[PDB]
Amino acid sequence: SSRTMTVDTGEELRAFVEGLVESGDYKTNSEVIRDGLRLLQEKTAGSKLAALRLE
Amino acid sequence: SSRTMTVDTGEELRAFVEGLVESGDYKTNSEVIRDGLRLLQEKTAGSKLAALRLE
Amino acid sequence: RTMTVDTGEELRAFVEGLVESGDYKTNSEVIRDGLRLLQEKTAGSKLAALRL
Amino acid sequence: SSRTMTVDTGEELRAFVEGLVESGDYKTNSEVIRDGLRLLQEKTAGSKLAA
Amino acid sequence: TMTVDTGEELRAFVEGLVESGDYKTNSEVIRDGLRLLQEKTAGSKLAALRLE
Amino acid sequence: TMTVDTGEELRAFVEGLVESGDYKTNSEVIRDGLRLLQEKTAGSKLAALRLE
Amino acid sequence: SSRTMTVDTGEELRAFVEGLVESGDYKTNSEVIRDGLRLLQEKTAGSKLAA
Amino acid sequence: RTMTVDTGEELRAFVEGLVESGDYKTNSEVIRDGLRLLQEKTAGSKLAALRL
Amino acid sequence: SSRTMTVDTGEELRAFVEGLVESGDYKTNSEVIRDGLRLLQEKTAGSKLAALRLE
Amino acid sequence: SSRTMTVDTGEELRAFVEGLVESGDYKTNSEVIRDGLRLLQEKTAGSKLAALRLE
Amino acid sequence: SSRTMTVDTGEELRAFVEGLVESGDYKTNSEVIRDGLRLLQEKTAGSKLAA
Amino acid sequence: RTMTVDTGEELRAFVEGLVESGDYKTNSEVIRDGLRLLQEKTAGSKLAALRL
Amino acid sequence: TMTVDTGEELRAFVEGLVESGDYKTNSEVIRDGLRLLQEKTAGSKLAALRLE
Amino acid sequence: TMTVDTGEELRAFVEGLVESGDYKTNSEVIRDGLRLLQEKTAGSKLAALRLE
Amino acid sequence: RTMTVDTGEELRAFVEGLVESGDYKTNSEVIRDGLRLLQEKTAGSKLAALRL
Amino acid sequence: SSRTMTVDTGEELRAFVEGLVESGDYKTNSEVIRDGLRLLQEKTAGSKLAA
Repeated sequence: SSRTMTVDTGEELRAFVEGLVESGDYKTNSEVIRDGLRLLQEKTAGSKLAALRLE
Repeated sequence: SSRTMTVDTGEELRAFVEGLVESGDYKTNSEVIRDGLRLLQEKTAGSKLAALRLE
Repeated sequence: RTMTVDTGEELRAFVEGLVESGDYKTNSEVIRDGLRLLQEKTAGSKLAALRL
Repeated sequence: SSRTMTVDTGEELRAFVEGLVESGDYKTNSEVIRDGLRLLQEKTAGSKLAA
Repeated sequence: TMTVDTGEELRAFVEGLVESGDYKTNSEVIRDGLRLLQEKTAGSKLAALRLE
Repeated sequence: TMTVDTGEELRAFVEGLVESGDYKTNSEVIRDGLRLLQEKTAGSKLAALRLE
Repeated sequence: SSRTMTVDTGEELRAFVEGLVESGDYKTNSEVIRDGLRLLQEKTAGSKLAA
Repeated sequence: RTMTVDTGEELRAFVEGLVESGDYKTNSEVIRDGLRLLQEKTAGSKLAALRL
Repeated sequence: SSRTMTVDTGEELRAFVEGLVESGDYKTNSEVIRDGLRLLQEKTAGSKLAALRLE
Repeated sequence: SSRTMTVDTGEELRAFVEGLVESGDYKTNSEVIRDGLRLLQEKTAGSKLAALRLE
Repeated sequence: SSRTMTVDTGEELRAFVEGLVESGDYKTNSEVIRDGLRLLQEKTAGSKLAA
Repeated sequence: RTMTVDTGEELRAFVEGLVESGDYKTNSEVIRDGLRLLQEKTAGSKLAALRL
Repeated sequence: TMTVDTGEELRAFVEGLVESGDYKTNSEVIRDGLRLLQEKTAGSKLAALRLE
Repeated sequence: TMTVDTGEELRAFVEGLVESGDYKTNSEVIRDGLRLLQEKTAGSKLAALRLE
Repeated sequence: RTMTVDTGEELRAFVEGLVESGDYKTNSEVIRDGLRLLQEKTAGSKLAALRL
Repeated sequence: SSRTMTVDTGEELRAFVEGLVESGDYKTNSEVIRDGLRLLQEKTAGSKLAA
């Protein structure tokens, strides 16, 4: 189930991620990245381009 | 400007990310992660909890 | 049945303030309410429909 | 105080949480509860009752 | 018929609703809340998922 | 604390909610309904008219 | 059965109804109650519970 | 206090079916619910704002 | 408070009005006309042209 | 095609109607009443209670 | 100036207008044009360009 | 083809101001634009669907 | 006045609009498109950012 | 290709769009307007009525 | 002025199909349209407002 | 064919792109153009014209 990767987010988006961990809304940097991916995943699923690429 | 990190996304979300690179909508895995973070960033900014934590 | 979770201190403070407001009786009630929101959001999600 | 919490979910809500972990979108049971707590937090913040 | 632990802020909310005069009894307020919850439950995407 | 006349269809609705397991007690269901009603009341334009 | 109904509104709801009649948008107390009943009827018809 | 209104037969049948469903206890409860909807709609209306 | 008028609605809209009285949702033809006027009144009030004509 | 009726609108709604004729948006009182009925007709058609009464 | 206007609608738009009159919802061709002018007036008033 | 209509003075003033703004070339162009709005609104209307 | 390269599919679109009879000339169609673009531009949040 | 009477306010609007630098030529602006009009036309309920 | 970008093959195919449809004249026109969408989305974004 | 493209943006659109890169949300000019192309792609896919 586990799987790591190393990404370049850049400094500003890294600071965004650390701020979210600092707030305690998320436990780890990975959790923040996963929440962002889940959000992008929900947007991809319901996108008209996914509905188009299906038919 | 550049800044890397290593995250655990897990297998299923990693497969989601690779599918987006495979589609050619994105060039790299980092680009996908950055797009997800930008999306989470826009949601955080306009969230009523950011407006509340401000005042 | 019971689940042991790491909420962190800040989210615990959020949970406890919901309890002291009186709108919830217990910490577990607040969590069940949060899980009901997520269950409804998950079920109605476009990704829910796509996976089926 | 504690960063750890033991919650009476009942078997059905527990089965819901374990399913999201099985689906691989969440890594741990804890991550699922935090996601639902974040939803509730945003809702209570933007509630007209909070205003 | 039914006895429920509301806590006293929720009791105050209900009594305030009766004091406004939009409601006649405490029981009317609880029925209204449950009708609200019943409508939300029925229209839930998760109730659509379970009994489409 | 509070005793309310729900009628028995409303009782069945509540018990069905407890039977689903999204809720632990009948009291939790009524609290949830009242939180729903409390949020709607507070956000009412009429509550904005009375206490803008 | 009856086309007539006697309703316990309480003084505040009664004051609301008499105000709409005073405002001239409604002619009678009855017209106000029918307007509110029409609202409830449309809501219950289009309720997901009605589906 | 009590008001005597002409609802007509069909709207009475609507009121009574709401009562037999059990979601409401009395005919007067159904009417108060209808008047609460209209009060909220009136208060939030653009014509409400214009008149003040 | 009372005030009558005689209007030409035409046949089709008259049939619409009578159908609404027949349904019992309304007691009289006047009630139907008044409900229609209240609806047109609420639309006029919140119309951007009423907001414009004000300033 | 033509068809008259005499309605009691009351004073306040009559003043509303005359104001709309005075503005020149409508030529006659009948036109105002007809516009109100068309509006109520469109609302009735798409109402869930018309969809329910159909099935 | 004039309360009367002669408009080049073309046959298709004219057929649209005569149809609304045939349907009985409008009494005259003029009433139809005023209804469309009222729509345009509301749109131009509430246009962000008008702000 | 041509239609002779009674617009009244005020609506004529509205039509003519649209022409002097330059967004429309002729009085008839403004009217055709108004009729296009009404045609689209009519076609999409719930009463359009009901009649068919 | 103005000469523009539309390409011939866009020319066909315009001529089709004139053929429907909702429009009288090709120029009317282009004016309508530019009014559409003018309204969108004015209401743009970016036009609000530049000239709030 | 196509020559159109825009009037000079509409010409100014187009040239202003080219002056902003979001657009390169006057022709690009007109194409953009026609794409806007083409999308609105296609999605029209009246285009759904004619070619559902 | 000119910018050299890595679009990848698939997005190029998307750009070129937009050009062959005739709705756009050049590959650069398609890109400017994409950048106008992003500029408008950026300017209106809640994060735009927060940063100022 | 080419994965590379040279685009006439003009200085203003170029300044817009370089600004998003300066803001650190995007790493490269290319990433910005792909983001805008993704927006256009979703819009054209879900266009009623595409249906």
